[PDB]
Amino acid sequence: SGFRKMAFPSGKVEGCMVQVTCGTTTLNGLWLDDVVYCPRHVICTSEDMLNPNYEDLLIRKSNHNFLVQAGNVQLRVIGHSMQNCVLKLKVDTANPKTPKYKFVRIQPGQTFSVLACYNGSPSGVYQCAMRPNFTIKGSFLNGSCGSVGFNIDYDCVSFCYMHHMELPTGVHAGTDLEGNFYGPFVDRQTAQAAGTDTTITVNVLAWLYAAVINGDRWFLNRFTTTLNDFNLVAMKYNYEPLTQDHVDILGPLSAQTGIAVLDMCASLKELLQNGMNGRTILGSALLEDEFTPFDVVRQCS
Amino acid sequence: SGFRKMAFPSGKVEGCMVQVTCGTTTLNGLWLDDVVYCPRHVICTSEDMLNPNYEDLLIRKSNHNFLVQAGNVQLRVIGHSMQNCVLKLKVDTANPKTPKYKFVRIQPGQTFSVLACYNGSPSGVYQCAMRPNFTIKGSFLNGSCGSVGFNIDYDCVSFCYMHHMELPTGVHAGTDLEGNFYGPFVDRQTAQAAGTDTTITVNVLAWLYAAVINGDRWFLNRFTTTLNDFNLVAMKYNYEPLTQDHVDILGPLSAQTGIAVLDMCASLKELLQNGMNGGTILGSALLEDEFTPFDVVRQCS
Ligand SMILES: CC(C)CCn1cc2cc(Nc3cc(=O)n(Cc4ncn(C)n4)c(=O)n3Cc3cc(F)c(F)cc3F)c(Cl)cc2n1
Ligand SMILES: CC(C)CCn1cc2cc(Nc3cc(=O)n(Cc4ncn(C)n4)c(=O)n3Cc3cc(F)c(F)cc3F)c(Cl)cc2n1
Repeated sequence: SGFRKMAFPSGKVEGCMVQVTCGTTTLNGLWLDDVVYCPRHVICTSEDMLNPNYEDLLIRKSNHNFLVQAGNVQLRVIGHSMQNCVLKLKVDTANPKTPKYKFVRIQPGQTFSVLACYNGSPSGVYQCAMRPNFTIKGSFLNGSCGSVGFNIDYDCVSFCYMHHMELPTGVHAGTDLEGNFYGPFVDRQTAQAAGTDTTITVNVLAWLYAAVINGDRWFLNRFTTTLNDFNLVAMKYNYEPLTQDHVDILGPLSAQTGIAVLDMCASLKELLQNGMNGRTILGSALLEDEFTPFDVVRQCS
Repeated sequence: SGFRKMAFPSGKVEGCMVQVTCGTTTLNGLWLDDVVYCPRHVICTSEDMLNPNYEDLLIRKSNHNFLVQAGNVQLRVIGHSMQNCVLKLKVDTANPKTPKYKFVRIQPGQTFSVLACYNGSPSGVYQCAMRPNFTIKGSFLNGSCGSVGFNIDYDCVSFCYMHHMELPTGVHAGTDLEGNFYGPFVDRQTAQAAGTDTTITVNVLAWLYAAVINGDRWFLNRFTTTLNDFNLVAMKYNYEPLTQDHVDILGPLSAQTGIAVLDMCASLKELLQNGMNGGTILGSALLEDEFTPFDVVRQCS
């Protein structure tokens, strides 16, 4: 009842955020058990940032070059290593607030909560999707580097994103917690364009079903379509393909509303071809693609 | 595009959420120091909910009738009283997770973060605004009663909202933490309609400032207006009149952009009278009214 972008409660992640400093370079780190994870960019001086050789830079550091602060408490670094684009600092104290967790790599279209932090202090939380072009449309200022994205299932935090940089278009790029970038980006201060982005079809459909559950129904029609014919139109409008697995995941929303998946596809097809002609859906003038089927079911049921 | 609804980190509030049960009637409570605050509706049986005599129902209760639980841990109630529409249950344990806090009563237009909870268990966090008709366009399912809204300013949590009920239109009504309703609503299970809503002028102005900051300024014109003349026009388009306080909270955005508040008012006045004429602001044909001047500075700066 009502429909908004809803994040996971952030408390389990807040207790893990720390500040990491190397020289004067500073950013956010994630403290789990006796390891702090942060972007390896922190080992760069100003001059290093443009074109770093990270293996070279790291070999020139020792443990005592790293200042880790949890609030006003300094954590002594007793080991360091690098895993792809993520620096791992072993410290001499276990974080008592460490939740149950895993590191996962998400797929385009999947959503997650971001805890934006500055100087190791959490500032805000919101929901994001990994775009098909592997950027995120985040809300991040200077100093947000190392902020994390996550999902919570029961008591377990699945970390899926660590923030590195803003691109010239104002979208954002980062890695998983194993230090591999999402997308064709590199951890260097040079201008980087992303590939052309597409709309997340299965998510638009999920959001149309949310609209129906909340009584907003003007866009339904009685056409139907084959999956293939819908996919031909979607592709033409820079929408991702809809797979049979996607059709399957929409099953519960289809059953709840009595609207067959391919009928909702026919509705979306007409929205693409005819536009919304000044009308809104769930208060939006645009087709929203950053709610997954799971997101809709959790917020509606 | 650019701005999104961002919530405060919810951890400081998560540690205060409990469950309160009286018979089978169950909802969420807020545990601060040695007091649990919750909606007094919890003392209603099914047959009471339509037209409760709360003084009568409470006289029949003792401390022993209240089950307060932090997860599955019972907190023993040692005192009880009622202040307006909130029940205050004194318990024998001071919450060690109590943050620095205060209770505040907000005005229409002001935004806050909501921590939606079910059975004392946080489920999600999102931002929303108090509408001029004293409702909120929340996202709440059955069992959300007693969920709270808040702002965090320098490690102090300002609690501003406790959720009570959904109205027939799907919008939401509740009290401050002293148990006084926002708007003309009462805590009984009868259809109550909200008064006709209006657009939050001070927030639309904040959003025009946001647009200017980001270089989108086609709508600035060569005119000005008095506040009174503006207010008279605004009401003709179902926009809220501005208060002196509203003028004052636009001060920082005015200073940052060099655009006088009354000049921006004259700009909005022309938009109201003449329409958008095909143009967009921050990528949208709709003027956003749920971002406060404070929200804009937070996200821009
Ligand atoms: C005395 C100290 C206070 C100050 C010293 N100092 C200056 C610093 C500058 C830094 N650079 C960045 C910080 C930052 O928060 N974001 C995120 C962001 N998001 C939205 N915006 C608008 N910015 C970045 O994009 N960059 C650039 C950047 C990061 C990379 F990881 C990468 F690989 C390449 C890159 F170009 C960092 Cl990481 C540490 C610093 N320390
Ligand atoms: C699980 C059961 C076995 C246990 C029994 N039980 C049945 C209950 C029913 C209850 N009533 C409500 C719960 C609830 O979450 N929301 C919020 C909401 N938001 C969006 N939706 C869709 N619902 C409500 O609006 N009401 C109605 C309501 C609340 C008031 F405080 C008020 F003053 C008047 C009112 F009509 C409560 Cl409070 C406790 C109960 N316990």
